[PDB]
Amino acid sequence: SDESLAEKNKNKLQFIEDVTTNADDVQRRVLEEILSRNADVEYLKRHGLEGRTDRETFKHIMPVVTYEDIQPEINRIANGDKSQVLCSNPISEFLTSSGTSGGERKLMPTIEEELDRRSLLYSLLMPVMDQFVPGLDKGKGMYFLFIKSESKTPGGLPARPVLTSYYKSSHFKNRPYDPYTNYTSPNQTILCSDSYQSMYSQMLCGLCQHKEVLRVGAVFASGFIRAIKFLEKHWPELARDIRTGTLSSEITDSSVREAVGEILKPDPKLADFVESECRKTSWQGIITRLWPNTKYVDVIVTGTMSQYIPTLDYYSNGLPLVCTMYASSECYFGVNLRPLCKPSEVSYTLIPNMAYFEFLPVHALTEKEQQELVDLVDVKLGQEYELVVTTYAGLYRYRVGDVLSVAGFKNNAPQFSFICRKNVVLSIDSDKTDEVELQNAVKNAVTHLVPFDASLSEYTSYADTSSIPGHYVLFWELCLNGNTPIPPSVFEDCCLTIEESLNSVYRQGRVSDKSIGPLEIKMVESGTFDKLMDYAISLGASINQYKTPRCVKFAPIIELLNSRVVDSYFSPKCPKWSPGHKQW
Ligand SMILES: Nc1ncnc2c1ncn2[C@@H]1O[C@H](COP(=O)(O)O)[C@@H](O)[C@H]1O
Ligand SMILES: N[C@@H](CC(=O)O)C(=O)O
Repeated sequence: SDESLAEKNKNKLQFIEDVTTNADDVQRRVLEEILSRNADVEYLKRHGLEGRTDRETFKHIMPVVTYEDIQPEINRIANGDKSQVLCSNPISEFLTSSGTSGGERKLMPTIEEELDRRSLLYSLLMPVMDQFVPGLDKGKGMYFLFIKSESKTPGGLPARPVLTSYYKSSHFKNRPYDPYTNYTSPNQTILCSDSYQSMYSQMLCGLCQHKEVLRVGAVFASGFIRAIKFLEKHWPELARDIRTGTLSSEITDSSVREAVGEILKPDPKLADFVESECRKTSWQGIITRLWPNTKYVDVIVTGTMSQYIPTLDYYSNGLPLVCTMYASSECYFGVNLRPLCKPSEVSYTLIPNMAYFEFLPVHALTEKEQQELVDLVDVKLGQEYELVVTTYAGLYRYRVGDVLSVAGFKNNAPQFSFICRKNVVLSIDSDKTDEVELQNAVKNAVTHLVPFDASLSEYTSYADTSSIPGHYVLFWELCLNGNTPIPPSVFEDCCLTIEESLNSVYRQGRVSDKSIGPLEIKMVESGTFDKLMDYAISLGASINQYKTPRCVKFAPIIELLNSRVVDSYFSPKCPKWSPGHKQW
């Protein structure tokens, strides 16, 4: 009912007013519920909390921790320990973060109840959007949503990404009819494990229902960009399927054929229209030509995903880019209460019911620093902080690694601009390669130069999004001391050795999802890195302190390096990758 839908949106917005006005009390309540329910868990008992639930004692007694500090407990649960180690409720599965430890996905513990809080945060998005963009219940959203590979821990618990867990749960698969969660993609196309068949069937269904589409997107800008490239490579086949009403024989999955069969019908006029738009040389504005009622593009373009804004604006002819929420494997965090703001102005209001949030000011932690972490309501405007979380699933004062800046307040709840996940230097899609992983990968690769009496004088890197999929680029300046020229096969083996030493999310991107392309090494002229040092010296840097940065994001410096390239080489094949931790 239209009236019941209006009342539901009003009650969700009233909830936002209530919890942002009473933010500190909700924060205190959440911590009290976590600490009383888990009072008898081994982790709290061994730290001497003795069933105490007050914030003051919690901050004084409990250490602020990294993943590595609690990895013994996590691995014990992963290996079959069913006792109350971190949580009183049984750990239902591990949500495998894109963030890594030892080059492997971090295993974030979860409990079945956490799905309720993920659904609560999702339930706030459309009531917020509907204030600014009315009438979205009268059509469909064309979202490209994907499941990823799954594995089992040695103790039998599933280990899978948070979104794969969510789409496979009854909270999504058997969700009730909501005209605001009415998507062009049937559940069976999303839950298809074959990524090619999932993408093809979702793109075909999106085209079949094109006039009903009022918004388009994916969780990541990179994912949506990949869907547009898929249409670029497969539109003649997709239009043929529309014209004939027969689904491509390459879609062998029976659940996908059945779901597509309910949408796909012979439509030569639509096939003519799809072909006429896709055949055009320029794909500028192709989203608004095929999906003409699209109001906005809904994709995360904050953080590293901001690198995709020009590509998205090109395909959409400048439609609004909407960043709706901020979340992780360990905890769903907040919502953008200004979804029509510019990408550079996005701030996320953390919802105080999700977890107990603390903030480390940023300008090994001392006892004073740990005890004096700033509470959610006490953060200061314009100041930067590291996010620290205490969840219902066994994380106590866990450092997420995200650096946030206070942009403003919604009643007493702060609104944060996302700055960065600490130490991440390269990212194309969900891959988050840090400086240590890259350095060690380059160090493994340069061993191939040693038999040629050659060495790597200097290097840097950048995330190249000029191709789809995007790829990592390393700039190398070589020092040759021998008489045997280095052949291209050796540089190609350097490319592959780098890839083999990068983390499992990067290798998964190459092997499983095809979300990252082959890594490239670009050899630069001699004196190129000394020319970069001359820029730094002109801007105040000393010769005795300057270090060539491991990574560069600033376009004019990438252009400078790109102008000095002598030759380039690519990894000739994918690196190795298999689901789960190698240890298992
Ligand atoms: N809206 C967002 N904007 C920027 N970065 C985000 C956003 N949502 C998630 N992330 C990043 O992704 C991390 C979670 O990755 P994962 O655990 O793989 O879901 C967060 O801690 C952030 O570093
Ligand atoms: N967290 C995201 C990305 C990833 O883990 O690779 C997902 O659940 O799909």
